[PDB]
Amino acid sequence: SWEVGCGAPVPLVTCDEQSPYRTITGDCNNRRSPALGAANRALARWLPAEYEDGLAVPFGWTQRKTRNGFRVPLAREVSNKIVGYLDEEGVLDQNRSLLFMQWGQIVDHDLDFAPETELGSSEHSKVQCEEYCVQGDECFPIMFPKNDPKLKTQGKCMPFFRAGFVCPTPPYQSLARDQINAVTSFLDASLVYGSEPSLASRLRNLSSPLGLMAVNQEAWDHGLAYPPFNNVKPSPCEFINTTAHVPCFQAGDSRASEQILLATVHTLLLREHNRLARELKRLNPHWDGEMLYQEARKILGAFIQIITFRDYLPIVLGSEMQKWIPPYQGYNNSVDPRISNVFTFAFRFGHMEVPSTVSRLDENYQPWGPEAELPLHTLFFNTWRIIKDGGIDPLVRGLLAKNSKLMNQNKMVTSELRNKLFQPTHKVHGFDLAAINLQRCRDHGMPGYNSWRGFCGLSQPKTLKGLQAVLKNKVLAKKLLDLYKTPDNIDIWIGGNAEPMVERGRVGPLLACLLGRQFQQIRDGDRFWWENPGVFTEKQRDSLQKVSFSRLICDNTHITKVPLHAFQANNYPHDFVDCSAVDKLDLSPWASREN
Ligand code: HEM
Ligand SMILES: *[C@@H]1O[C@H](CO)[C@@H](O[C@@H]2O[C@H](CO)[C@@H](O)[C@H](O)[C@H]2NC(C)=O)[C@H](O)[C@H]1NC(C)=O
Ligand SMILES: *[C@@H]1O[C@H](CO)[C@@H](O[C@@H]2O[C@H](CO)[C@@H](O)[C@H](O)[C@H]2NC(C)=O)[C@H](O)[C@H]1NC(C)=O
Ligand SMILES: *[C@@H]1O[C@H](CO)[C@@H](O)[C@H](O)[C@H]1NC(C)=O
Ligand SMILES: *[C@@H]1O[C@H](CO)[C@@H](O)[C@H](O)[C@H]1NC(C)=O
Ligand SMILES: NC(=O)c1cnccn1
Ligand SMILES: NC(=O)c1cnccn1
Ligand SMILES: [Ca+2]
Ligand SMILES: [Zn+2]
Repeated sequence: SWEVGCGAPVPLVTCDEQSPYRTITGDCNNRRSPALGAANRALARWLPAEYEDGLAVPFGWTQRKTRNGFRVPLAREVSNKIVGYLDEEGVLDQNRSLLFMQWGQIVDHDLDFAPETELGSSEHSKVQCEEYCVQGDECFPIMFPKNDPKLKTQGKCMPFFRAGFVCPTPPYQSLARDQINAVTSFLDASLVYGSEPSLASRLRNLSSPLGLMAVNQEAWDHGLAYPPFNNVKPSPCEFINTTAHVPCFQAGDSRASEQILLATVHTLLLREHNRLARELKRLNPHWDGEMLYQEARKILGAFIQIITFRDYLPIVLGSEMQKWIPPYQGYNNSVDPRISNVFTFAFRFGHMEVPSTVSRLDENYQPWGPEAELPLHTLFFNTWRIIKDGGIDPLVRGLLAKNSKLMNQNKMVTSELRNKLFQPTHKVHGFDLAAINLQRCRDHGMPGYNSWRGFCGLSQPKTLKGLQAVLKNKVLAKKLLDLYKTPDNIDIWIGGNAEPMVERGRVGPLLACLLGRQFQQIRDGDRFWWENPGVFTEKQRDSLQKVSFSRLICDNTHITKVPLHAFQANNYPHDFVDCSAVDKLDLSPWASREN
């Protein structure tokens, strides 16, 4: 097949072609095909899309239309029967800090975003979907099954709107609908700087030639910076607290304030850029603002890349790490660096790592105040708890000293997310992320579980007994075929997450393959990979070699006590050292001599 380049893409892109820095949009990374990995293009299709009409209509759209002879089960019913659980006791990951979960969200937000279609500014279908749960066009409501408690308290459905797609916004009819990735596929700190020129500029402080990112002028964190407020209304952060009237933050990625710990991590990264830009000024007084910004940006990008590939991915992929992401061999322009559609669901393994509560901890890493621990749901789009309740330091301590939730075949997604999710423009803490995920899978025309099993060279269970063996769980496999009459129909998100975890990892074989291939690609096909010869000097690379999330915390908060290995489960005071013991980023090799 179909047009090799479908329209509706801004075409005003010229490549500098010698520029030592990334573009904001990701264009110009690949010299032979400059659009590859650029934001606001179609997600890559590793396999042909599968829609009930072969083109755009999701499986589950037409009641009579089956998938492989069987009706697909309601997303909310799969959620109720499989994904939910009551007892939060014993669910915590004994050897992963809460930061392990949080870094996952960060890296996802750097890589992909498929926003809901708009097409209704004065839109009343925004209410026709909300109010009356009537399916049509981009309204694809998540209907409650019979016996669902939400049917008694929340009406007939949860509203759900189909993801935006390429070229025209209005549906096309000859080639399979392609969803948009609104951010750059390259791991390049686009969640900090934006993926659009329009946003990247607003985020910058262009009042002073210091190459700084703009900061909050209203509020301060004991002399430390907050991100600026997004002053546009209606704002969901103001909504969740009428009295507080504290807006969401404004970051390079719009999702930054979805939960307090994500906002917290965005705060750390913004602080890091300004910290870096200041040092780069001392070393190079002659560098103008643009050079400073670009050079600090480039450093942070390297930081994110190294933390992700050196510290994070090995403890996600475990034994599969080396199988899918071998040691680096240089840049390869034949590699497609685009995030695939399926990856955006594969990376949602993180949803089962999120615990039910968030804690604030004082300087002895003990409960900060009388309500130190809070239910996760009271922290969706919550910025006031940061500004009016002790800044980000007590939250960072929690990130270090508390555990991620462990994925559990019996206890998949906490009810803080599965029953009490809050969504913007929507008013209640009554949504289901798991149901959303499944509905979204179908929205995006995902091939089924077995198609992806085949993709990864894995066996394709056809019977209850084959599925029991694959999952090593009789009860779970029974529930899955009871709902999906065949493992061919099992939505990839639940299928992949249902598999037991690989040795030393936190995902199954199917996911490790989908994640592994993707991360291998975003590295190998990134012309500005930090370790690609020429991007940095060798001396610079030696300096970057010693970055640590521990150091990031020390440099950018008033925390003085940190663990060496921030992602493993660390207990205070034993596993914690003084910041003085922690390697620092030696910026001296960035000194640029004139004469
Ligand atoms: C409390 C923490 C989290 C919350 C509240 C949250 C919430 C959400 C919501 C509401 C969506 C949009 C779903 C849709 O409309 O289709 C989403 C998408 C997503 N989530 Fe999370 N999430 C959290 C943590 C994580 C983590 C830890 C990871 C990975 C480690 C992750 C990975 C993803 C990915 C890949 C998407 C799709 C992004 C895209 O559009 O490409 N999330 N999440
Ligand atoms: C943009 O940068 C300028 C210059 O750093 C900021 O203005 C200064 O603000 C500081 C607070 O850090 C005040 O104490 C001074 O009056 C200013 N200092 C100097 C040396 O001029 C300004 O706040 C920044 N604007 C934004 C939106 O971040
Ligand atoms: C919304 O935010 C306000 C403002 O911080 C919260 O009010 C604080 O809560 C307790 C009283 O219950 C006190 O410790 C603070 O001094 C209060 N401040 C003010 C100005 O009242 C309030 O609890 C929040 N409400 C919700 C629903 O989140
Ligand atoms: C805890 O995790 C790290 C890897 O993050 C590993 O080196 C260590 O052996 C783990 N401990 C156990 C008991 O599995
Ligand atoms: C470069 O990428 C192509 C396409 O993915 C791959 O087939 C090839 O083996 C890679 N080159 C090297 C030297 O690994
Ligand atoms: N973690 C996420 O991918 C996410 C968080 N908040 C809104 C949308 N997506
Ligand atoms: N889906 C979300 O939770 C979200 C949060 N903030 C901006 C946009 N989307
Ligand atoms: Ca990116
Ligand atoms: Zn302080």
